[PDB]
Amino acid sequence: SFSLLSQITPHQRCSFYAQVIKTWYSDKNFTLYVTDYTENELFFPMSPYTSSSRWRGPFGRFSIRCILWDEHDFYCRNYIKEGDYVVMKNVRTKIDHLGYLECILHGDSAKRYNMSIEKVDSEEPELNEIKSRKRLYV
DNA sequence: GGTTAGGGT
Repeated sequence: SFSLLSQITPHQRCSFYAQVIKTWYSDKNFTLYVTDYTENELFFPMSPYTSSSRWRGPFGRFSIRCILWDEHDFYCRNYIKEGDYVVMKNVRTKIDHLGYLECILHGDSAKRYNMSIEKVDSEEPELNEIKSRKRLYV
């Protein structure tokens, strides 16, 4: 079953719809920052004051970083783009060294977990709440 | 696995 991002808690498998705000690829992994415009007390508070940054929002604790390893990296890195919507299913969350929630997709997860990330066509009606909530923060 | 909310690869 799906959860709003405000409803996810560390160390539990979860599923959610989100919009991709930022991507970053590296030699090690592929990184997404995603939001559904709901607030979570463990997300990192993104600052509007950063001297140099291409982040335009949302600010505060409204987005979660996802680290994609191995097949998840190879699959998404030249596919998922900023502005896309995604559906992430049965993904795990952890707490990093500084105490912030993060979502991780580890390589070769058991088929039984049915863990996945897929792009959602932007015209899909399940994305309506995201688009509506976005209006509160622009 | 990686380090810390940038960079813009």
